[PDB]
Amino acid sequence: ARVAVLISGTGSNLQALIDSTREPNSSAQIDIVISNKAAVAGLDKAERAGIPTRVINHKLYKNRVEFDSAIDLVLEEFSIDIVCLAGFMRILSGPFVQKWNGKMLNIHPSLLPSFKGSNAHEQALETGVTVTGCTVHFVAEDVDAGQIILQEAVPVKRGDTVATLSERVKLAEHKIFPAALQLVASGTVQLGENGKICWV
Ligand SMILES: Nc1nc2ccc(CNc3ccc(C(=O)NCCCC(=O)O)cc3)cc2c(=O)[nH]1
Ligand SMILES: N[C@@H]1O[C@H](COP(=O)(O)O)[C@@H](O)[C@H]1O
Repeated sequence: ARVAVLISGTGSNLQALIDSTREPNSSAQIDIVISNKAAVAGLDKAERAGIPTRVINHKLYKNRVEFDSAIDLVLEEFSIDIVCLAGFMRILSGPFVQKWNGKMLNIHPSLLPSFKGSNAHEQALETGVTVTGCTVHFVAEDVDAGQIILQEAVPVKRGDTVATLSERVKLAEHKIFPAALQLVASGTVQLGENGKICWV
């Protein structure tokens, strides 16, 4: 399966996916890395891995529903089968989410029905949970609500801050995102027909 990874920053999850898809038994290959920003460290990791890089900005064209079209163009260009959102700070439009339905994955820093949004760790800490974690799910039109593929629990320590908690959770993200990509790329897991995850 041909894969496109979309980023916005450092790209620690991108690197994990790079290392994983480089293994001999990987059913996925990363063919293109797209960023909505330009001075992101994620691009260097991509280039350092010999992966074509391509950046798309907003101040460079029109509104949104068109921004996704520019992305989708490069997607068709590289004959992509699966899309991985790795820290992409940009909500995709209904048409795009519709086209890649069941073919786009996202990694979220919480045990998903809980703490949807871009500040999951602050929410977790504010709420006082002693257990949080991360989730890999299929991207649906409604933010952080698509079908769940894998999840991993991570403890919250007393005195934790966004900095220390995110560091602990990232270790789990680097494990399940690559594993989840392999499950989908190999055909072991698919969105199914009844909308729910299916394990062939
Ligand atoms: N339709 C669909 N598209 C998505 C696009 C990105 C992400 C990544 N998780 C994200 C979820 C939310 C944001 C967010 O609210 N950003 C700041 C405001 C900018 C904006 O309004 O976009 C960013 C990434 C998940 C989804 C998803 O579940 N469904
Ligand atoms: N995808 C979301 O974005 C954060 C930054 O990831 P990375 O781009 O450094 O890998 C991740 O920890 C995750 O919650």
